Amino acid sequence: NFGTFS
Amino acid sequence: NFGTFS
Amino acid sequence: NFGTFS
Amino acid sequence: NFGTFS
Amino acid sequence: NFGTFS
Amino acid sequence: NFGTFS
Amino acid sequence: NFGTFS
Amino acid sequence: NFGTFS
Amino acid sequence: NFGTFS
Amino acid sequence: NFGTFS
Repeated sequence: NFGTFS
Repeated sequence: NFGTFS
Repeated sequence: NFGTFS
Repeated sequence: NFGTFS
Repeated sequence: NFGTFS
Repeated sequence: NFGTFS
Repeated sequence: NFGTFS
Repeated sequence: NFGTFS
Repeated sequence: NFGTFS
Repeated sequence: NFGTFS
């Protein structure tokens, strides 16, 4: 995927 | 993926 | 803010 | 705000 | 803010 | 991936 | 801020 | 990957 | 800030 | 990888 921002 | 920002 | 992931 | 994921 | 991941 | 900012 | 990863 | 900023 | 990884 | 900034 592209990714995750948390 | 691209990655993760936390 | 917290910020920005791009 | 919290922010922006793009 | 916290910052920016690009 | 590209990586991780924490 | 905390900073920037690019 | 590129790496990790913590 | 903390700083910058590029 | 490129590496790690902590």
